[PDB]
Amino acid sequence: SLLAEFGDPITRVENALQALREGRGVLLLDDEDRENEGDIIYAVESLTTAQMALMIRECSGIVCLCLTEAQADRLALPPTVSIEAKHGVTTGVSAQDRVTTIKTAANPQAKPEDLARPGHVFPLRARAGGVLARRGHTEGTVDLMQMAGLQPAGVLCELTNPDGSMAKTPEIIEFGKLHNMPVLTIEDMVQYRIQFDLKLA
Amino acid sequence: LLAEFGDPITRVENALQALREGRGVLLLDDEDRENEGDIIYAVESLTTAQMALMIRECSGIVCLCLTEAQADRLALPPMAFTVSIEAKHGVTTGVSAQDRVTTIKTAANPQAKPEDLARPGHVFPLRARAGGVLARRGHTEGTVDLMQMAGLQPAGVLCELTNPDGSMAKTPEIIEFGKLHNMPVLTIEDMVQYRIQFDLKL
Repeated sequence: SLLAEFGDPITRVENALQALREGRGVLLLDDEDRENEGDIIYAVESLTTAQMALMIRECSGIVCLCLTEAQADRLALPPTVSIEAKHGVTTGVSAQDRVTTIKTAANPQAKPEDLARPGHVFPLRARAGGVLARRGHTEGTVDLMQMAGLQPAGVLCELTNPDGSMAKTPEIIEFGKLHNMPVLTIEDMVQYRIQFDLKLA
Repeated sequence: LLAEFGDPITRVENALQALREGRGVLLLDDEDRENEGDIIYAVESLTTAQMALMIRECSGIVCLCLTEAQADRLALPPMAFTVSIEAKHGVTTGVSAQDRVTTIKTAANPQAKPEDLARPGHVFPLRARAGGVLARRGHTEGTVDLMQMAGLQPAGVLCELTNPDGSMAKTPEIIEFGKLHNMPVLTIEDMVQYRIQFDLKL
């Protein structure tokens, strides 16, 4: 298979988790199909301006903040939503300001009044159960953070070739090599969680 | 260094002519050095390559600026939440430069119907106030006004220019970008003064 050289599914997940623990990004696909498009995922815990700058210049720019249901509830988000930190920003759209918004929104101590709407960051609620309930990249992002033992919030954005076409699996693989970002799939994550999160007795 | 693009009337005329030629322009509020600027393209001549440049160089949150009439034709919410749209047909995942252009052309089509568009999506439509920059000095109004003043389909796309390091391009960097890309730079104040002088009944 197209990703087989990079480890079996569980190894790909393990490698992705270790990259996140080290503060590095990963690349997420639905599965190994050649025509899949993919996302850069960063942990919010270790998110830097330079990472956000990379994400914006390499991706769609429509940067999504993936949150638990509990964290979105803490923000009084509705059950397109967009947000901006009330404080600590200027015009909201710079890489630094988006990181500020993201850190503010993902803070477990956050209150709704910490944010203004609308803004340049797009929050998304992960389903309870994660990829075992819904195979979305929103669930994938939050599950990865939880599986890595990190703050359960991550940012995602769609990798875009410079000519404006979306990066497909082959291009995502090459981007992963260039930027040393492990590539994994939602299918890999499901296989991992079925193996390690389920009761066996 | 804004005067390197001419006097304020020349700045408007050069911007209109660039748009007539299918080229982009850069828009600021006024001459203040701390202003942040946007790339503007006419929808009438919008290409995949121009949208690709926007996504590469700008915030990526590409806005489609429409007349009230066109936004009503699409049954967009009247002027808390963000409105976003996607072409119903002729796209795949919606987010590629080509797909966004398809969405934009679909939405700005003078014969459009509401069901031509799905919601949500990856293009962000904005209603320009009636009267344009003479009613509201927003970049949304600036965009639609420029198209109308240039005699074009009254729809344009807008996106905030970034610097390579993720910071936003302010006036000095906007000027340099304009030089490099042969894109006229102008301000909303230029446009207001121009329309006062030329767009009023005597």
